[PDB]
Amino acid sequence: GNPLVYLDVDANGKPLGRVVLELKADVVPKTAENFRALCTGEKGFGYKGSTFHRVIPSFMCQAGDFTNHNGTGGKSIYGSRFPDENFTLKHVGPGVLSMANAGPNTNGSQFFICTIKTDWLDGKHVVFGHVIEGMDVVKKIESFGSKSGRTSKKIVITDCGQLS
Ligand SMILES: CCN1Cc2cc3c(cc2NCCC1=O)OCO3
Ligand SMILES: O=C(O)CN1C(=O)[C@@H]2[C@@H]3CC[C@@H](C3)[C@@H]2C1=O
Repeated sequence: GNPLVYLDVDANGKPLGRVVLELKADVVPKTAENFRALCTGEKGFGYKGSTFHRVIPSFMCQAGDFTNHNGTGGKSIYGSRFPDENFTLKHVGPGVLSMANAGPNTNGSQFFICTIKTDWLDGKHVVFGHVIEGMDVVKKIESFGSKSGRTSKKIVITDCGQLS
């Protein structure tokens, strides 16, 4: 019942590989549907050709600001922002897919993939999926990050979509 979506990612134009994500529509259907639709681009906008703007090694890889490309932008398929659906899923370890926000009830399109357990975020960021394959691709993305979050190469989602 849960969608599988994919991100194909490159660094300075050179392909890194494919990340496949399960979206937990069974637990957070509104939040899963937002991410799913932004991967397909079927509302006329989405993640295709946007960047991972903030990458911090031993923490997470953040992306999804397709409007401003600096982490101050992005929007949902519902409107500019939508409520925190629930906090049932937890930041249990590497590969967890969660929503970036600017406080309670400010979910747009920005998201992050954890490269460690980020349990401090539990109850503050809505977890809505995890990495099914391509965690080696996430580590490659991670390697181009820095402690400050600034990336050493331009990391781009060159293509994305839905597998099932
Ligand atoms: C809160 C301002 N703003 C943009 C935005 C920026 C973010 C974020 C979520 C959003 N929400 C979508 C629309 C919106 O209202 O997570 C971290 O940076
Ligand atoms: O984008 C922002 O302005 C704040 N922001 C981040 O820098 C990342 C890490 C800290 C919380 C989660 C993970 C995500 C987020 O919302």
